[PDB]
Amino acid sequence: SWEVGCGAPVPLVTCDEQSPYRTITGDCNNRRSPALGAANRALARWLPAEYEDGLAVPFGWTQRKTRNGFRVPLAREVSNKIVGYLDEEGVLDQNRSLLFMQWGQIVDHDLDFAPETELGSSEHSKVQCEEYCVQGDECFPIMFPKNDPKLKTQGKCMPFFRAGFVCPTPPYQSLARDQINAVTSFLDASLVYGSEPSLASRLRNLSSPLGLMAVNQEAWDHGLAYPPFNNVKPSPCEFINTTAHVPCFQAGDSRASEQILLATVHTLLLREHNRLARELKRLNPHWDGEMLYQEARKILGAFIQIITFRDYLPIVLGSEMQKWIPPYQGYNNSVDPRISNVFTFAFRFGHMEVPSTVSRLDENYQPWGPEAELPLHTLFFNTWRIIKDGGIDPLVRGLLAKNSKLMNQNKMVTSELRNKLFQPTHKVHGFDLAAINLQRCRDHGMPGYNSWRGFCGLSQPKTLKGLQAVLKNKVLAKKLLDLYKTPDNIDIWIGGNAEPMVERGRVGPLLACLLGRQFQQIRDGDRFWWENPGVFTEKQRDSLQKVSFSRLICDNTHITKVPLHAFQANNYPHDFVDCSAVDKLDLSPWASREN
Ligand code: HEM
Ligand SMILES: *[C@@H]1O[C@H](CO)[C@@H](O[C@@H]2O[C@H](CO)[C@@H](O)[C@H](O)[C@H]2NC(C)=O)[C@H](O)[C@H]1NC(C)=O
Ligand SMILES: *[C@@H]1O[C@H](CO)[C@@H](O)[C@H](O)[C@H]1NC(C)=O
Ligand SMILES: *[C@@H]1O[C@H](CO)[C@@H](O)[C@H](O)[C@H]1NC(C)=O
Ligand SMILES: *[C@@H]1O[C@H](CO)[C@@H](O)[C@H](O)[C@H]1NC(C)=O
Ligand SMILES: [Ca+2]
Ligand SMILES: [Zn+2]
Repeated sequence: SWEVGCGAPVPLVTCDEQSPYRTITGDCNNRRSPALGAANRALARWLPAEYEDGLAVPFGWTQRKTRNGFRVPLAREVSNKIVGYLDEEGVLDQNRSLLFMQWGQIVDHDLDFAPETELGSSEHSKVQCEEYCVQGDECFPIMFPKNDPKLKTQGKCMPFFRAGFVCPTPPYQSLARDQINAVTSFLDASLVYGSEPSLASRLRNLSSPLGLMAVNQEAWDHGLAYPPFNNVKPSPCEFINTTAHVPCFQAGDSRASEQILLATVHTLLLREHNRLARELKRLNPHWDGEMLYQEARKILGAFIQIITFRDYLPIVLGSEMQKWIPPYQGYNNSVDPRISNVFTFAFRFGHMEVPSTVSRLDENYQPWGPEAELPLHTLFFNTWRIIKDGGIDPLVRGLLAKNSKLMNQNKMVTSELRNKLFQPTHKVHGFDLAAINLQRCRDHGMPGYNSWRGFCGLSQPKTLKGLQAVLKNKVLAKKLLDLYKTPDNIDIWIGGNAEPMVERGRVGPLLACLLGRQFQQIRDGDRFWWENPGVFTEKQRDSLQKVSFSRLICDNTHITKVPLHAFQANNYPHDFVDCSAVDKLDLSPWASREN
């Protein structure tokens, strides 16, 4: 097709080839092609990219250039008309805890990140795009439709910058533009440890030979650790509160502080690593720091894998689970473990699971203080509410006792995200995640809804009436066809999420196929999959079998009352048990005999 190995990634990689541990970058996982699944490479293309010029320009870039004979509608107009809603009453998922939404964001951050291009440290373009809304090069602003309230209060557009792409960072015109995945495709806790050697080391505590991750020295959570602050400026977490001056955290993944409950979950996983490394020291006093770090890292990675595949994916995929992710059959080196470009949009189904508020709960799981419940938007890049307002525990209780938002054809994305999103370097709580998602679909050259329907062996509606039948919704289908004149033009993010949910699941048939295929691949094609014979010992695997998010909480907070099944909707005190009833991770099988 085109250069089979296009230039400008890191070349200085040598594979140990016998190391019992994953690299940080993901390289060396697949022995026959060591770059597969490695960070900072092109996202995989399950289907050829679709750009208006066939190479790099997104559909919607040139006003006259149609898609299949029709103009593509403004991202912000699709957002207003279809995505938005007013009434938060009744939107909550009766049988999914708030943790269910949160774990999805965690897994997503482990698997993919396509960062915005750089090309201007001294950049004024950064200001030309934001101030003047003039589209050029990497600046691809989201223009407001006429009648948009933001036009009255926010100017002519929301700034938006095109995703980074492989080889040159300046645009290339021989083959199709490929966006970068900056994190490791393997489900491997890279959101905790980093995907770059440079970060992985800064995150570590190399002052003591105990294999610990560095912790905050400024602040403590009633004797429990926080992540270290990221001390680089300008910091958006300091920006959102001038007076508090609390910086964002520094985790293995840069997005850790985007919202308080993500920072919260990252805090729990950091604690788990240090806890694991302490127990591993007790059992093996002869183990050096590097061994301790690696062995703890490897345990945490298995923890993430098991929670994800045993607890999370079955309640996302429902009846489709078995169809796409059959019981494990061992490592298959013929499988491409790379995250596909389309998956990074498919996994965005989580955006419709996010509720409008976040609660802090006390020991009786009752409102913690007068302002117990807060609007989600005041919690973007908010670390001060953690450090200066009771720590992680009240937030973890809310994660357990409150519900995710239920996806709803008439109520897709809360205005907390739709109208009030805060983006770093940008000053207002006035962005639209839904518009961004749609603009990004186009930025990434996504094939349309029907191309993916075909990919998944599903019917391809061509008329209003066909789309009504597929979506089981007359009003939604009319709105979609009014804006997109053919279902062929419907951006995949909105198309996939518009479909009614499969039995015992939380996504439609199209998404279950795109997600199902991807997760099957990341598992089957991972040489370090926790259940691949030889990765762990059989005795170790028996111990790992009993990990639970309930136990993670017990072990790493001062919560003593937890539900057995943390992802379902649980109410206190009935669905909650004392931690003493909860299975523990038995680290005995990690005892390594020297004599
Ligand atoms: C704030 C945001 C969230 C919570 C309050 C949130 C939540 C999720 C969940 C629950 C997801 C999956 C179950 C999920 C997936 C992906 N997101 Fe999202 N998300 C918040 C905010 C953002 C923002 C901002 C972005 C970047 C948008 C852009 O295109 O510029 C974002 C992205 C993604 C994403 C793509 C990641 C990538 O590969 O680059 C998901 C797979 N989220 N989020
Ligand atoms: C910024 O953070 C500060 C510091 O926590 C918040 O100020 C606190 O707010 C209430 C008063 O309404 C008090 O209970 C705290 O003691 C205050 N501290 C101080 C130093 O004033 C403030 O509410 C935050 N501001 C914003 C805009 O989020
Ligand atoms: C490094 O580990 C030592 C020993 O456990 C501890 O005293 C110190 O606080 C740690 N430093 C960081 C930055 O985590
Ligand atoms: C391994 O994966 C390849 C390609 O994805 C597939 O054709 C083959 O069936 C797989 N092997 C097994 C044993 O499933
Ligand atoms: C709640 O969800 C779980 C799976 O998470 C399922 O087993 C159970 O039947 C559900 N309850 C109801 C009432 O649907
Ligand atoms: Ca990863
Ligand atoms: Zn305490």
